[PDB]
Amino acid sequence: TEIEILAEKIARWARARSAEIERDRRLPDELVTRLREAGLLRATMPREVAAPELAPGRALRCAEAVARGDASAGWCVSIAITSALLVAYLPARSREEMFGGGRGVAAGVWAPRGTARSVDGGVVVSGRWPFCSGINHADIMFAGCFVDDRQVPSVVALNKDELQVLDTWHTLGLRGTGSHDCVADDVFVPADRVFSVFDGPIVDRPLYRFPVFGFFALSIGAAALGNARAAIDDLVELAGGKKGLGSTRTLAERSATQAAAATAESALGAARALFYEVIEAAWQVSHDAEAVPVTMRNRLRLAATHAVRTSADVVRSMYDLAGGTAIYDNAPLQRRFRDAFTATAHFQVNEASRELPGRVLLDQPADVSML
Amino acid sequence: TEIEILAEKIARWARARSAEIERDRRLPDELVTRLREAGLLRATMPREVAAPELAPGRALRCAEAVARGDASAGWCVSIAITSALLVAYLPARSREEMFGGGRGVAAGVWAPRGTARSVDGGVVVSGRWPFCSGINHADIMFAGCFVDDRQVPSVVALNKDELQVLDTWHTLGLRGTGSHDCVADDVFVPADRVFSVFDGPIVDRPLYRFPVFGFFALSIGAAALGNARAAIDDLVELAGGKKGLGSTRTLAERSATQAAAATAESALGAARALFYEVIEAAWQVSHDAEAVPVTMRNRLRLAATHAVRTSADVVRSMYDLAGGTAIYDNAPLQRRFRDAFTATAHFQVNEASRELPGRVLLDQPADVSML
Amino acid sequence: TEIEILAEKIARWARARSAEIERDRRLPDELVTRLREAGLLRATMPREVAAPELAPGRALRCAEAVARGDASAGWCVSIAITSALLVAYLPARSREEMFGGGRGVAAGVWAPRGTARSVDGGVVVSGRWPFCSGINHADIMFAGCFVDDRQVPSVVALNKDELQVLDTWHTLGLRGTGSHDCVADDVFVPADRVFSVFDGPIVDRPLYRFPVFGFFALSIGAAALGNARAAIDDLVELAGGKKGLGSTRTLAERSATQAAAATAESALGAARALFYEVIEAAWQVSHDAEAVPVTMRNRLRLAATHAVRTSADVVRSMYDLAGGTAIYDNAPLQRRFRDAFTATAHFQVNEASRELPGRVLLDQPADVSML
Amino acid sequence: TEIEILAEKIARWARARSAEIERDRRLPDELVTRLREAGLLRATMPREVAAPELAPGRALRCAEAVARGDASAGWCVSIAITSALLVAYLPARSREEMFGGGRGVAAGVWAPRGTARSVDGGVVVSGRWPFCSGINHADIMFAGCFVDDRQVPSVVALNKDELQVLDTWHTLGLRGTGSHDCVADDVFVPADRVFSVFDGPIVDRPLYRFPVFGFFALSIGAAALGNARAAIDDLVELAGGKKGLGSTRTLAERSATQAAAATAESALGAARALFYEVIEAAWQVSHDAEAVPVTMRNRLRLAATHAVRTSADVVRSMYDLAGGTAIYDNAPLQRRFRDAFTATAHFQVNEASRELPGRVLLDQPADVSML
Ligand SMILES: Cc1cc2nc3c(=O)[nH]c(=O)nc-3n(C[C@H](O)[C@H](O)[C@H](O)COP(=O)(O)O)c2cc1C
Ligand SMILES: Cc1cc2nc3c(=O)[nH]c(=O)nc-3n(C[C@H](O)[C@H](O)[C@H](O)COP(=O)(O)O)c2cc1C
Ligand SMILES: Cc1cc2nc3c(=O)[nH]c(=O)nc-3n(C[C@H](O)[C@H](O)[C@H](O)COP(=O)(O)O)c2cc1C
Ligand SMILES: Cc1cc2nc3c(=O)[nH]c(=O)nc-3n(C[C@H](O)[C@H](O)[C@H](O)COP(=O)(O)O)c2cc1C
Repeated sequence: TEIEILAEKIARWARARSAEIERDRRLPDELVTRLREAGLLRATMPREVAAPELAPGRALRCAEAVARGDASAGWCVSIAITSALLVAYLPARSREEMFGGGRGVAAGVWAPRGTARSVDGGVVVSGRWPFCSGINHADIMFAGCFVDDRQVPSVVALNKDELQVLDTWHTLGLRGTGSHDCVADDVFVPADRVFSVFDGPIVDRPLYRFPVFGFFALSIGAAALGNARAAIDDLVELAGGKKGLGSTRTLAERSATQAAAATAESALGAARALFYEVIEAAWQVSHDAEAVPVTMRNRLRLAATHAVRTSADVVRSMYDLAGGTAIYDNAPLQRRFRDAFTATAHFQVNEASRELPGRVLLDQPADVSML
Repeated sequence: TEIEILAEKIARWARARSAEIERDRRLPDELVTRLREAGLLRATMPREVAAPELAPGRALRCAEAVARGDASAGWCVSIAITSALLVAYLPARSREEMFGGGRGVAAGVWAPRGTARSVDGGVVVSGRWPFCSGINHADIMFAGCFVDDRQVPSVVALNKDELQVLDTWHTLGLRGTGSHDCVADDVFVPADRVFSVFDGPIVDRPLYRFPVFGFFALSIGAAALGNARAAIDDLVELAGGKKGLGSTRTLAERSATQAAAATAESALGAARALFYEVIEAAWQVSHDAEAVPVTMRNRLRLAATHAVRTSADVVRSMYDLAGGTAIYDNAPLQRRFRDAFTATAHFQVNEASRELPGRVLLDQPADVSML
Repeated sequence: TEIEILAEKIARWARARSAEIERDRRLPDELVTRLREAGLLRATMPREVAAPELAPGRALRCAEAVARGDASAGWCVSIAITSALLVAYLPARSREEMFGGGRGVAAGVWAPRGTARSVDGGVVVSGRWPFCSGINHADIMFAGCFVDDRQVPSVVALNKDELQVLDTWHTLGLRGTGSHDCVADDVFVPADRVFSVFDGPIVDRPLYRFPVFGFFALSIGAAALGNARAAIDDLVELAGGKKGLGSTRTLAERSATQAAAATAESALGAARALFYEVIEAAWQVSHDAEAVPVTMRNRLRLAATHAVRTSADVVRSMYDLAGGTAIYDNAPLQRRFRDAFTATAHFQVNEASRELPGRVLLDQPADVSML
Repeated sequence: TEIEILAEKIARWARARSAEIERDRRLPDELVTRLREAGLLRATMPREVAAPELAPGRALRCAEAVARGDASAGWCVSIAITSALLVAYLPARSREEMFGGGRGVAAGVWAPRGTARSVDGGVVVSGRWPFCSGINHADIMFAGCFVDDRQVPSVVALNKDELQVLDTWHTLGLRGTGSHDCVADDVFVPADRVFSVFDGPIVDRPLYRFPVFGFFALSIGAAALGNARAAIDDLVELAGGKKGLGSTRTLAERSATQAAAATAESALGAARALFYEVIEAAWQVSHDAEAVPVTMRNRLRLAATHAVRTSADVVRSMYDLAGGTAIYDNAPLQRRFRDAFTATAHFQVNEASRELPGRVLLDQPADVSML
């Protein structure tokens, strides 16, 4: 059966375990198992490592669907399928070592907080990376660093078991993502596990032509969109039956509630429609000879930021409409709200991420290397 | 050639004549002729009357494109292709009398301000209708009215001939729409020119299964969306070279301008994407045996209203960014701003039009006869 | 010596204990003692009971200043000084029994969830009331109920020790307010501990002429306004030295941060200025023969709701500006944000509370008995 | 007779003539006479020229009251009383020649668009200044320029006589302000009529210690605030009796109208309270030995910008609520809306004018010479 069908069954499992996911700040072993068996943690790795090489719009749709069940579970998918793309940047040898025959789930932090000095055979890298989503269930972490004098950063492929995982993920929401800090202490990395994203993939097929920084941003949008849909579902369910003490008209019988529901539904539908429209436009040209153009990359970053922010606006409105119900820890809207306003802090999709795409639109000078 | 190509060429003619359109509060005869030649003022009339019977997504796209050239010209298309749908509600006799062989352009006011007495072979109708967009170049006006005792309103097909057109269209914007008041003074209308929208079309093909009230609302969305895209285009052109003669930065080099352009471009792209998504979903089920369901109709009204409101927000932001430039009558953004904030007053797509679609979403009792 | 000065000092103690306040969901005994010794938990009780009978603007300024140190502690003041007004509604006998000689701290839940049936010399009452802020440190709770089958509700003064306090206050924010649910089970209340707010106070001096429902709503605004000032203070402190990449381009040096700081500072200051302006206008006419008029009462509720919502907007903007800093449990802004978005759920100051003051502004029929 | 009472009487005369003011793009001679006789066009000139030397809060209150009657007439007072301040910067001779014995009304454009070559006796200046509000009824225009090669601009006091007034004020709103372009062509100006605002006033009394750039900005705030109050007045009066055809309600009987009326009224009241709060605080320290500090100047610019932008938001909400009524030229709200969205373009109070006051709030390096 198609992976989208699988994803939508796993969403329902994630929803059933969402209290435990939050409590333990990690996915239960058997939810991870389901996710692994459906191919969703390696969906975007290349064919050579026994992986679906799933088209980006389908993969992002899967992440959105899981996020509707539970934002943290969906985010773990987003990060796993973004990190998975970097498997296509490794020389065949190290790629086969780490992900061959269906093995390897990847985490990844882009911030180049490592310092790598070169030695015979590779480099020695040290550093501390926060926000290592999914590290609890990943084998490998792709981590950013600077090698020697070099001013353009690099990526090293690290084994989790060479790293120290620090218990730092004490957060408003997205608690189940376990995005703890990781520490490398003079870890040796063979040369064939060091690469530069800017040199581009070794596996040169359309999935890896799709803008890689765009995909990362979109994956955060997929998780936020699915979370916001769940929030509208929560409010609609509550509003039919929620009755005042004094004024007995239900929540749903208030014209303001009706206006707000309509406003939120159309704002979310708009953001989601732009999201998949720009993904498909970029997927089509990822099949062409030339690099996907700056114009197209920009459209992906515009839509991803718009999706995360619109999603936060939608969840905030649903939370506010629920009033005193939602302030309590037992209320589902509470967690959607907390998760929505943790997702907005991400650097790829915050308010500041609108400015560079504005520069591109206004035909102003712009460093678009990471667009 | 495709009618969409014709539409974009007519958009550039409308743009070139936009000052005269506004000054005269009417489209120039030559623009009407071009519009008429391309089939755009009758695009959605049935095959029988020598008309394209154009699919709704294509028709609405043409209106959007003309509105990019000039909002008033685009609105005229919008109202002509919405009124044209009612040609499918006329018995074959009156239909061929008024629209046969390629003749007849329609205007239409839905507000049932007419008062109609039954007589032998028809009715005699009186009333005054405002907002008769396009009456300057229409032959026929479909007008709402109540017949005798009835609580459900009806529609009469009137010849502009029998009508007193009053000079009342002195407005902030959409001046070229000439949406004057029309008066009927004891006008006899034969019975085969009286019908009820609620009894459904006579021509029972998919274009006329498409929700007719939803089409009306969307047509205003189309005009607003096209006008908003022109406003962004105006700002981007202005900001390239506007330097405040007090600082060392053009307008385009200010971080705030960049953020605002990106916010507006993504908000518009999202509204447009939703607009055409729901039209295509409704278009598909318009081919099915059953009437298009309330759920589908609701999405069209949700997206129509979101498109007009978002469009206004977008134009307001571009107007504001342009500062002291835009306050002057010679500035293109001034007119986009005036037009955008005339379009928002329309009853199908104002803030109040969110409430009923909200009642539908919260599964509350709702009169959805005109959804 | 001046109670405003004491409020400031107690604010800084509340801030030093804010982690413990949150952890324990109650104020530490020693902070309660400070608050008691300053007169802040009884500041608005009549002078007959050895209380300051403090003017409403001074009392509300004290609540706001405590809230700046810690929102929950300030909220406790707000609810204490609002409930304390009802001491003026008790017959002199029961008033000296419960509050004589400086004794008694009051809590109060207005919702008439109680059912009371008249028996001999009084009533017996049962019910469950949520949101009993401060019950951990109050002796008396004023609880709303319906007596027999009257349609206008009454208030019973209950001893906390006759109630069952359920552990239900598990919430996004305002954790230290310990606003648990309280249950009465066939509690007997003597008749001179039963009254109706609508019959007016026994102590007929200006403080008790000041609109009582207005005071309650304003007390929520005072806590939200103080929390919001602390959020801005938190962001300004952080923004000076939050450096991005791996070196210097601080958060404070971004145009958007500057524009956002300015927007928030003027919005808060505007809300605060309207808050104290309407309090002082109402204070003056509370000295006149007639009841404070509906027009004045209305201005109080408009200002209170504006203060709470604007405060939430401010805190949300400061939280967002702080990005990945604020998602972590050790960040001050996280708690301001959680607290700000618990305060907004309160029924006196939520978005729905705009509608009735709107009806008064539009001179529409309105039931203003609880304005 | 107190000047605030004269102002509020003159407001009703301006109201009665507002159609003529807009048609002619100038105040009628009879209105100018009333204004001149009340002392409002010279209210802030020093005592030595037979002027009230009116405290700034009283002056700005008068400007706000006139703007409520008609925004353009209020704007004319705003500009006259801001320009009048510069009479305190002239040496005693030419103050006497230009303004002595109660003569002289001043206009003023701060933009240093003039180029002044020094000669014997003074300078020769040429330039073209847009936005010369009130030039139609002013005798003198203070205009910005650079003298020789200085980097700090200067001000010349020009007689309208020696200027070409060009007919360029064709604008969305504020039409009555006749803020035309003025051209100086090799105009000789005695050294006596050349000064730098930065050297400070010659008349060193509190009114001229009050921040002069702050006063200019606030004066635009006063006009925008008065205009916004009139827009709410317009709406409330319309909404009592506006019933649609099938609305089963008036506009006032809709929940959304009520909530919006209350939102707009509190937002305006908040902006107005902050406005006069910071004026009074700045007025107090204008009596102290030192210059008014930067933190105080900053608060005036914050409040000024918040007043103009909030006023625009208020007028847009009232316009939108009025729906199809307000689109027509005969609708009072239409002109309030056009005027409100003309005033927002002013450089002292646009969105960009939030950035410098943000830099002061975040204690960032800032050029505060024109704050
Ligand atoms: C819940 C959450 C999870 C995140 N996960 C990642 C991740 O797996 N990889 C990554 O490069 N960034 C992730 N980020 C964003 C990073 O915070 C970012 O690299 C950086 O620390 C932003 O802070 P700065 O202003 O100091 O540059 C995540 C953010 C959030 C809020
Ligand atoms: C109606 C109106 C009247 C104005 N009057 C004046 C004036 O009398 N003196 C002045 O220095 N600026 C005045 N301005 C300010 C200009 O509009 C504003 O500076 C301009 O939009 C910004 O120009 P810049 O980009 O070159 O800095 C006025 C603005 C408006 C909208
Ligand atoms: C943190 C918090 C504390 C509150 N404290 C009180 C209180 O001490 N007394 C009171 O009448 N309401 C208080 N409220 C308001 C009540 O929460 C509100 O009346 C109740 O939830 C409405 O319930 P309903 O929707 O079932 O009618 C508080 C609200 C919050 C969010
Ligand atoms: C520029 C403009 C053109 C319009 N044209 C039409 C039209 O051709 N047919 C129609 O039924 N409504 C049209 N409307 C909608 C009207 O705003 C609305 O039907 C009516 O004015 C108000 O009815 P009421 O009395 O119930 O408020 C138009 C609105 C605008 C702003």
